[PDB]
Amino acid sequence: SFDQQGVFVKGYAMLGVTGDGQDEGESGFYRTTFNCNELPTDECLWAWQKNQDIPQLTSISWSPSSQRTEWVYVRLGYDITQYNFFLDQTEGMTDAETLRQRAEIRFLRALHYWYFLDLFGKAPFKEHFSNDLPVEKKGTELYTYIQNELNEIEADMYEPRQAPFGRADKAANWLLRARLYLNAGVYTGQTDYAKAEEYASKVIGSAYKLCTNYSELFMADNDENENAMQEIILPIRQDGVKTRNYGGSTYLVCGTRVAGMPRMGTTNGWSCIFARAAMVQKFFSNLEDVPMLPADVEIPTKGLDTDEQIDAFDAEHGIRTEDMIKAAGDDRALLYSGVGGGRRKIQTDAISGFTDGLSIVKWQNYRSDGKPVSHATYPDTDIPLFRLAEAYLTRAEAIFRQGGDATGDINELRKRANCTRKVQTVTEQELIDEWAREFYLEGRRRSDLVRFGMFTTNKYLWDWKGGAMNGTSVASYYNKYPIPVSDINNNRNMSQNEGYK
Ligand SMILES: [Ca+2]
Repeated sequence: SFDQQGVFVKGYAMLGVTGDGQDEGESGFYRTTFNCNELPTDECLWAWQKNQDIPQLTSISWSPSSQRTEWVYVRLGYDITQYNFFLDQTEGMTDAETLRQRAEIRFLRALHYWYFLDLFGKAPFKEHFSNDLPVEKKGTELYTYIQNELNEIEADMYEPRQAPFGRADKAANWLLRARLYLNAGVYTGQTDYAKAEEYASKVIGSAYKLCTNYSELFMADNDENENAMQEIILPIRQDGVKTRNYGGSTYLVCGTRVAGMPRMGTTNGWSCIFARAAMVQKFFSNLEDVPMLPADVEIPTKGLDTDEQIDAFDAEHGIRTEDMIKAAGDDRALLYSGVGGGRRKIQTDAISGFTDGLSIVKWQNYRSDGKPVSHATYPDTDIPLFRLAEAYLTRAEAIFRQGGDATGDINELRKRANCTRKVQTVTEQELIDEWAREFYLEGRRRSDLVRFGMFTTNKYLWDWKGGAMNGTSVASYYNKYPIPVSDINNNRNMSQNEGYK
C-alpha cells in the first residue's frame, strides 16, 4: 500500500543519495547537477581526462550523445515522476501535515524544473504520474509555471526556521523565486531585477542569519552547530553511516582529496577535482602572490607521514591552508598548495593529474566542536544547498543592475569572511568574482556565468576553457545543454536545442 510518510521522506532523500557504466552514486541529483554546473567552468577541473565525456564537459564541447548530460536529464525527470506520484496519491487530503507535505513536494518539483530550465532552457513536462509521454514546456512558459507553483504553495509552508531541519520553509520558497527573478532575463528575455530585490529582501528580513565563521557551513556538524544552521535555508542531510558512499558530500570531500594531504577527513581520497588557475585568481588577482613552495626547494621522501610533520613543513614554507587564508585576506580561500600529496602547480600546460592545480579544502569531514564523526570514510557533512548568503549576493546584483548602490550587501559577505579588502564601488567583474568566492564548488557557477554572458564568450577566458590551455571561446549554443539523443529518439514530443546536430 501507499506509504505516505515513506514516499515523502524519499522525496527529500532524492536530493542527497542514490538507491551500468556509472559508478556508485553517479546518477545522483547532486553530483549530476553539480558537474554540469562546475566541470566546464572556471572553478575546477576533473583530473582524469581519460574518463568518458570528461574532456567534453571540461572544454564545453559535448554533443547530444553526452553521457553526463543524459545522466542529469534522466535524474531530474525521474525525481519529478516521484513527486507527481506523491501528489496524485495525496490529492484531496486536508489534514495539516499533508498540506505542508504537498506544498513542500511541489517546492521540490519546482526546484527540479528550475534545473531543467537553467540547464536545458526547457523540460519534459508532466504534472501527473501516468504512462503518457511528457510534453515539451519551453522557457517562458516553464518560467511562468515555476513562479506560479511557488506563489500558490507559499501559504501552506512552514514559517522561516520552523520546519524540521532538512525541510523547506517559506524562506526557501522566496529564495528560489529571487533566483528565478534574477535570471528572468536569461529565461524569458525580460529582466525582473525589481522582484529579485524584493524577494531577496524577504529572505534577509527573516529569522535566518549569517554564520560568523564561513568554514563552519561546510563542516561535519553543520546540522547541529547553530552558528551554521542559522544560515542554512535548505540543507541536504547527509550521514556517513547511512548515506555512505552514495551521497553528494561523499563527492565533495573524497573527490577533492588525495592520500598525503593533512586532515583528509576520509580514508579514501578520490583525487577527482582541483582548482583551475582562474579559481585561485579569484582570491589572488596576481597569481605570483599565491603562497607556493619554491621549485628549488626539494620535498623530502621521508618524515612527512603524519599531519604534524606535514603541517610543520608547510608552516616553514608558508603553505599551510591557514597561511593561504592569511595571504588572501579572506576566510573563504580554503585552498591547499602544501606538500601533502605532492608538489602542486597553480596552472598546467597539460591536464595530467590531480596535482596539476591547487586543492580545494572548503568541504570538510571534521566537526567544529571537535567531536567524532560517524564514519572513517564517508562524510557526515550536510550540503547547505540554500544559504542566506545567496539572498545578499542576489540583492546586490539586482540593485547594481538597476543602477543602485550594492556596496552594502557585498560588504556584508566580505565582512563575514573577515576580508582585509572592502569594496568601495561595485562593478560587473566584482560581482561575478564575488559569486565565485562565496559559492565556489556549491554547484551553481555555470548558471551565474551564463547570466553574465561569460560562459561561452570572449568576455571571460579561463584556463582550459574551450580546450585551449589559456582558454578560448566556444559556440554560443553551448549556453544550454542538448536534449539527450536517447530522449529525442524515445519522445517525439521533444525537440533538440539550437546548434546541436
Ligand atoms: Ca550530517
